[PDB]
Amino acid sequence: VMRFPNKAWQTTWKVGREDPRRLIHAFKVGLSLTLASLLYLLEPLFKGIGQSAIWAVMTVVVVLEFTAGATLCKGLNRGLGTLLAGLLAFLVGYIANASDRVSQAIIIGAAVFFIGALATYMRFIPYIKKNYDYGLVIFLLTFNLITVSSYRLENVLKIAHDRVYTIAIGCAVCLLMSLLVFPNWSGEDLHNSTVYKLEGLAKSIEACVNEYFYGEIEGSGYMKLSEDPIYKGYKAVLDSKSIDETLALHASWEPRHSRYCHRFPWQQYVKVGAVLRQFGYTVVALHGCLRTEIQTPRSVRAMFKDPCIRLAAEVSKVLIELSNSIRNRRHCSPEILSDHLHEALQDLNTAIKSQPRLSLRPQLSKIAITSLEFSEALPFAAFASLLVETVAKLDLVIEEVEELGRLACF
Amino acid sequence: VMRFPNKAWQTTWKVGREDPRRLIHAFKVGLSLTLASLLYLLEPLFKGIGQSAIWAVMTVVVVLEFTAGATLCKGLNRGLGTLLAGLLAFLVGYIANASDRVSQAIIIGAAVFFIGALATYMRFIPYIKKNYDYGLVIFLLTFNLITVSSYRLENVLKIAHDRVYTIAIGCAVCLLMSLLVFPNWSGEDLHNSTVYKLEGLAKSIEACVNEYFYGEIEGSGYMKLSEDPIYKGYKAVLDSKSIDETLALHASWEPRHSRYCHRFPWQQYVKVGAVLRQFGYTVVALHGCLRTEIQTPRSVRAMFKDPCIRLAAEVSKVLIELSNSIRNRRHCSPEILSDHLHEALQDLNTAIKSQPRLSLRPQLSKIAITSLEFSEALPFAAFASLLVETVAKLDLVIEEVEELGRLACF
Repeated sequence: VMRFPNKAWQTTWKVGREDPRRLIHAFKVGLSLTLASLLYLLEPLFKGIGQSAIWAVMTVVVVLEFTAGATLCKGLNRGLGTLLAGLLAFLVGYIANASDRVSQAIIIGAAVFFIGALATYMRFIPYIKKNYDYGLVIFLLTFNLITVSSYRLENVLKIAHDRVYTIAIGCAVCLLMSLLVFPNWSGEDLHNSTVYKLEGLAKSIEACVNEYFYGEIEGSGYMKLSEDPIYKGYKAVLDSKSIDETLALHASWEPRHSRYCHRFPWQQYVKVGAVLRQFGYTVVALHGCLRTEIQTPRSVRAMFKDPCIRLAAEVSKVLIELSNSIRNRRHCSPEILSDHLHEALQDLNTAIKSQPRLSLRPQLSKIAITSLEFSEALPFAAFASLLVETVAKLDLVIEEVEELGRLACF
Repeated sequence: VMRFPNKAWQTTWKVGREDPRRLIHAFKVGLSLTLASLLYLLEPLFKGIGQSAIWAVMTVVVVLEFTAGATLCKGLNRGLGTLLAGLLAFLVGYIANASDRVSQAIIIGAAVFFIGALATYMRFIPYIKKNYDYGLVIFLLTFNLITVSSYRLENVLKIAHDRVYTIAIGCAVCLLMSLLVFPNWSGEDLHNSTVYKLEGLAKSIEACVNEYFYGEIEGSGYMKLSEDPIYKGYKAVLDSKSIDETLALHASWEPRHSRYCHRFPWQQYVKVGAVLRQFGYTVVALHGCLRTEIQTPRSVRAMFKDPCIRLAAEVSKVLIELSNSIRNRRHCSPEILSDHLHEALQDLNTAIKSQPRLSLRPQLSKIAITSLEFSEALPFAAFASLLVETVAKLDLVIEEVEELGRLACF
């Protein structure tokens, strides 16, 4: 326990060093909250609206999002959600307070119940559970907080359309401190997520072909994929579907057209993200192939250290020449795929041709498998087939990235 | 657009048919919200606390969670979060209102700012972004809503420790309508997530070995993995890490010991979930192997339709005999791994022995690969190696599930 809190300093700097913007965004949100709350003192003038200041702070806490685009997409989304909920609440309240006491009680109760049922239900729907989840958490909260105002009085509507002015001051501070201070344009954050994916995926292929051929120690059963920086690299391409999707959305939903880009192509980046997702499924197949129970003997696995190491180096070289292409906004070399790549594949083909033979509770199945003369190099043949499928996927990725370029300025 | 809303009826029943409990939980949350809000009318007696009723409703909306365990884990978590935030706010308020006007303004502003900075920052930390995210969203909201009370008056503390009684009525309704009405004990929801994983994974292996050998049509490049029910099966084992982790937590955090289970083993289920995650990485390697660009010829792929189909059938049979074992609470047959499995592997080995040879913009790399005489059956060799690694992983899964049984009553 002594080292738990201080050890946080190591978790905290990862957030710090991995990305410095998060610090700037935190200081943003802070200065925004404080500037909005400072309605505390300014009430004596400026129309005496300082009493409702809290709402400005809450608005900054709900609308302001890290990516200046996101703080506008969800901004408008939470806004209509709350406006729709408020309209429904005002409706149920006007229909309420209309019949006698027990009548209004039954109507309010049935409305709140029906609504909450529907609300949690929709919460279960996985279309609006991870995204637009705020669409029903806010919906329900606003609706109940307005149904409670129904009972009190109707001058509450007056005071609400008054305090809308300060909720607007809060929204304006959010908009400003998100777009015109040190914005994090989500578009151009999906213009760098791609280069990160490509760089990390090249790193992952190189590191995979290394930890297999110059094996740390051949035996598998050491730990979870998470600890090794290889998973650090290809888990992104594993799960970035939603990330890239929401990024492309927010970006398309961002105002800046100073790109001097004929047509804002923030969908082609999702195309490239999908191609990379497929390439990453392949790389994950690789990393699995290096942690199998039935494993090829190191010795028999040595005669190939020559060809596939070079082949993986060429795969990573082409992937990195693509990563430089999205980052520096230039189309790839026509001959990106090298004569060196084809030479490496020729060499690997030859290698395949040369020598073409190709208390404790113990594991019963492994014994069965290895007792059978299933080719000892069969796992390696699987590895090599996966590596060659990687080489093939390279062309698909190249075509998609070049279409991307042609789509953007590039 | 005409068919968009009605087509929701198809999205809605999936939630309905996939699991009926969600309906019962929705009606729970609804009856709870309404019963709490019904403080509206009961104020004339019962100590006249009906004015703050809203807070009971909000408490039911925040604490009540689908899994009776979760509504207690996050319940206590959100509670100390809000208590800590309230303590910090009362501190900054007492230190506030202590110096003169501009002094209190500067202190309140610096406190709110510093706090929001820290809060959004911590929000970025991915330890408390997906889980305990409510730990900082609530933290910040409560802290600001208490800093706004600081300015008003100190009798607010009186009224707050009064309205704590009705927030307690709300919490009690949540606790009751979550534990003693139709509870969804999260533990025993991680006792069925396992059987679902195993059943679906057997289905996935069978369906994979089928869509390759009796290929729909061999060519790949049809669509995203998501549409085919195979991804429906193995994406769970892909991403269930966090799901199983939080489930085991909540379960360990559940009160019922009527299990008559010597020791509540809600970690061994996570062990089994990890073994299944590895098995599922292998199955994902398979499904990749059936959607490769470089693909084995169907003809050359026919001579093996005999052995691996039987081998995959035996893999799925053993996986399903395990799924029945966790579901019916009995240890597996000592000889779960069949003589039929070993016979299938012998046959596949023989098969490997027999015939041991083993405007449009066109894709340049594929041409290079297939022009080279890389073995046409090399992709199939990779497929077979993956299938045999599956057979091997079977023993690991068997050992983990049997340890599980021995851990629980079983």
